[PDB]
Amino acid sequence: GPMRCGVVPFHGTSEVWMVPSKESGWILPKGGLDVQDGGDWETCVRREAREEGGFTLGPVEYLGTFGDIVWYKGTVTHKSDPTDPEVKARGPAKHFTISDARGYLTGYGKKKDAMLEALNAATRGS
Repeated sequence: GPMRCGVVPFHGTSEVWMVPSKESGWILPKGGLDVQDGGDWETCVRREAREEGGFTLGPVEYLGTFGDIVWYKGTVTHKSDPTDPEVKARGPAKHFTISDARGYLTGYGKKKDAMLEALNAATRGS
């Protein structure tokens, strides 16, 4: 089964938080399961958001499994500076309009296609 999770972390109603990529761009938080998660997807999602962005989230919703990563969305209810020195060295998270965020996830192939699919699932109309 999938061994990684990720999150679409919203800033208010209309923007999405992103964290710096390794090519001077922007990505969504995602990562592998940790033993502390106990195999629980929601726990992994919340831990990833906390570790990569300093994000605390409200209720989360499952979006789907894209690129062998389990994706949720949630709205950020608290933001703090990340404590991991390696995360801090990448630099501050930022929030962007949904359109800008979609652009920042577009065209990167396997590096971000699942992130893009998660963003689109999170913002799909009904």
